[PDB]
Amino acid sequence: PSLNALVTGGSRGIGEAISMQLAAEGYSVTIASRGLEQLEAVKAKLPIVKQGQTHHVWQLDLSDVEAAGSFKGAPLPASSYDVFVSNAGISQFSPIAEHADADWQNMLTVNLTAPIALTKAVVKAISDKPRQTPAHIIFISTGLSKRGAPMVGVYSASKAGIDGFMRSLARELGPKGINVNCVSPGVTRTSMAEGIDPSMFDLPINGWIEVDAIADAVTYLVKSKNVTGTTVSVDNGYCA
Amino acid sequence: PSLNALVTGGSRGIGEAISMQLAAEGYSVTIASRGLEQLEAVKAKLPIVKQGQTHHVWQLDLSDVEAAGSFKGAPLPASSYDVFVSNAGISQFSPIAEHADADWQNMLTVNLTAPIALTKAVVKAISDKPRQTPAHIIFISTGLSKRGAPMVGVYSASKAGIDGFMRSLARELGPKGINVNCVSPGVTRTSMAEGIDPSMFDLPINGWIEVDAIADAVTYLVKSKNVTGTTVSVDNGYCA
Amino acid sequence: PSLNALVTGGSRGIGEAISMQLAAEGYSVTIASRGLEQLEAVKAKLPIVKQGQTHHVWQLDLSDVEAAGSFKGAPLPASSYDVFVSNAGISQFSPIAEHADADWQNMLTVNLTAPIALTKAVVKAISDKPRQTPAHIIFISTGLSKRGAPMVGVYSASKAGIDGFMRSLARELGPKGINVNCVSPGVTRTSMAEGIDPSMFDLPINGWIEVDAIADAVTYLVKSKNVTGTTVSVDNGYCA
Amino acid sequence: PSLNALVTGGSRGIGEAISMQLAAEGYSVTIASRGLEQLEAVKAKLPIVKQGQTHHVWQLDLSDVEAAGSFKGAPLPASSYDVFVSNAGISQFSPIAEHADADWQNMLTVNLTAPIALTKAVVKAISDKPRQTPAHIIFISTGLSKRGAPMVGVYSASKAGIDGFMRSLARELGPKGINVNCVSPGVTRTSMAEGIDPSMFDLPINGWIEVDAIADAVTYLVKSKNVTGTTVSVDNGYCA
Repeated sequence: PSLNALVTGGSRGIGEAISMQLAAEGYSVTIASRGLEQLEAVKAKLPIVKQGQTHHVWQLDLSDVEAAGSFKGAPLPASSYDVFVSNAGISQFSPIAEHADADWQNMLTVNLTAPIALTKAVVKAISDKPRQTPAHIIFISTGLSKRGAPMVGVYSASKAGIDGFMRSLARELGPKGINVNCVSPGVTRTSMAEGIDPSMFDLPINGWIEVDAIADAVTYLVKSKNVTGTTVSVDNGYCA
Repeated sequence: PSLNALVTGGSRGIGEAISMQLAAEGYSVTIASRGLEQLEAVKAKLPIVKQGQTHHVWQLDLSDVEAAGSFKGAPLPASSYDVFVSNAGISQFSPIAEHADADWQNMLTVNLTAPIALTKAVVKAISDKPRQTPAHIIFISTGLSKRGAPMVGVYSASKAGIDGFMRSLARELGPKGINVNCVSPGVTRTSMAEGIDPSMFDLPINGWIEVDAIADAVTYLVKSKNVTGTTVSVDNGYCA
Repeated sequence: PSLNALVTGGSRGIGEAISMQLAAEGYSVTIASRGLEQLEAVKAKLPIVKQGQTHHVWQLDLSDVEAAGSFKGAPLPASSYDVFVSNAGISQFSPIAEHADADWQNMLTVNLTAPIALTKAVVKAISDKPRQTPAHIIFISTGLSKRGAPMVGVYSASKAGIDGFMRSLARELGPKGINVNCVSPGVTRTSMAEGIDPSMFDLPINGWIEVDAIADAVTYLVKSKNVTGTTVSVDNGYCA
Repeated sequence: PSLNALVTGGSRGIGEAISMQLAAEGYSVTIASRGLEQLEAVKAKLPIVKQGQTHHVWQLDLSDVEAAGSFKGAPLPASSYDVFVSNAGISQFSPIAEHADADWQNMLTVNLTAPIALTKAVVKAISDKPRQTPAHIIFISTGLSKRGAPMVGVYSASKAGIDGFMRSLARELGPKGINVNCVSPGVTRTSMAEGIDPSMFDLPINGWIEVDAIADAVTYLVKSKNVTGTTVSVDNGYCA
């Protein structure tokens, strides 16, 4: 009964929270990102609550679309996964006129192109497997994909892309028993919010969101059966 | 520690399941609707898990806006509530041209005007009360408020109105420590599904939604603190 | 060949501008609102650009749902109309807790209930008339129906309800040759914006919108035949 | 006084229609795409209505991001443009599990990465230029960016990405006198719709949309000054 979950960006931040909660719920968590020693440290702290439950690391750089799509170096085959949380990502703030090409192109690759490739691999491997209860693909998006802001043009594009991907995959994959959703965080207390503050946004709830709140939404989704094609916004009201 | 939750339409269907789950979580639930025999029956089954937790019935016809706004006959004052779930509603299916005025006007009053008056009362009563964590106002909407369909003009209008109200209230009330959201069901196995069935719709997930799936989303929201101004859709991909 | 258009709130503001543009385009315009002498003054100024074109006035108080729904006092029967622009409206700013019941209830009736009744009457009268090109039903909404703000709960709910109504009517009436849309103004230089200012909002385009710009969107829609179920937002980027 | 307009994909289909309309309105039109002889044929057919109006061709493959971002081979400097319509695009229908990588990657690049690069070049060149009325950037998106469908995962992602870009840029660039919007076509009678049919979709208006209808929305937007951050949907109801 321990099912496998793949969580990109599980070495820190929201992805580590997500991985922690899924482990406490009995999932066997594969965490994937670049920083191998950090992934090892997280893996060693993920709880073990069920017989058979095993956690894994995958050193994967999402700049490398071919590696992502081919499950290069992955500890388990793509066919093993019942849950895929696409959480890794990069944010860059710049006027579009001054945004260095190597940077925004890299961000688009990590945030959109590599997730497409990973999703394709997982879907190919699991579409026709029999299941009692739905598999789950969950993308971590951002309030910025739905409400525009200055200086985040390509970032917003990348995540809006994910949202459109999600909607269409939900329609495609519902009849195969795969449910597909986004969780959309607001300003969360992670390294990604170094140099920004919740007060620069027009927020109904004026403060920081903890990583726990984002993982709570993921856990809600993974436990659900009738939710697909949607976003769950955990954003202190930003998109209101 | 037992907080008070008001659930309109708590005597059957989705409202019964929401009441059962809030009660399991420790809330003292007041259920409000017309049918006194059925309200007493549900009250008797609501879980008691915390010392001091007690449930209540309120015989209330939401076509009487003045009774609703003044908490006429209520067991507790509006000031007592930390959760209000506005669930009661009527649905009518008709070409607009043939929709009897008395019918659509009563549906608009139950589904939108009465919830505005209830919400006013609660907000006036609780806005300045000190709270450690936010109070919750949660409206039960429908997929039809976001994606149009034939023969549901006024039903859609009433629930889209609720949505609009929700988003403005979330902006207004966030600084007062009240979070406001909608949960949007799809075609769920209730008395309202005399008339319609999941096959009439093009659904990513075929089949009926059970009432507890809708209540799961309400439960998730009540336990959250960083979610406001949103819809949680539990619709089998209807709005995807 | 002068087609007939009905514009509620034609006596000043947006509705006057809409009436002026449709008259310059050759429509025979019926302007409806409470101020009969004001309506007569506007009708006397509406351009006459071809033979057969005639304008008309309707003294109509949208607080009276039955008068609206029966076309009481209308100069032409509902069957005469090819274009219906639902423009008249009231806005009220208040904290929900302090919003006087007679005021918000009247605003809900003028902005939502009366328009449903007018729309029913028109649809009943023209649904089965043969048409070479589509008839148009166009509601004037507001950016606040899509992006929440404080102090506008019931105003927002009324206009969001119009949006929901529009989307369902577009689905119901497209196969009958009636296209149904909204135009959504932002802060426009009318009597409604006395005491507010474009600067209170967080606008990409920081200044006033002239009533001409709203009318231009209505003109575009009335000449269109493949646009239905949509909002055309003319809001200086409010909803961006 | 002929303003310049850049139209990608101006050799056929919607882009040809847009170029024709802008040319009849007095714009000097640069049409850009791969097929040079086809471009020259269209340029020869573009109306000349005004002294000073000149049309131009640019051979540009949007699979080459560096070419696009550098204006390689362009007839005029990026600083010459008052209107940029990003219309070129590719659609591909496939189950995601079977969607060839070279195909979906090239689609993403032509639909999203290369328009980002072009936009960057235009914005850098014109941001600080003095203007009496706004410049316009217009992206051609699709109903599929907003309402999911099976077999169009990456296509939808690419266009939803453009929508997210658009909303961010509208916020960024509004204060610079640049308005930014999308036009969203439905099933339109072009080479992209060979194989697909309006009857495969659940349409309020069951028929083909002509290219003229899409161009009419573009024309409306180019003549507007208070519209930014929005989509104009010309989709026969698809998104309703």
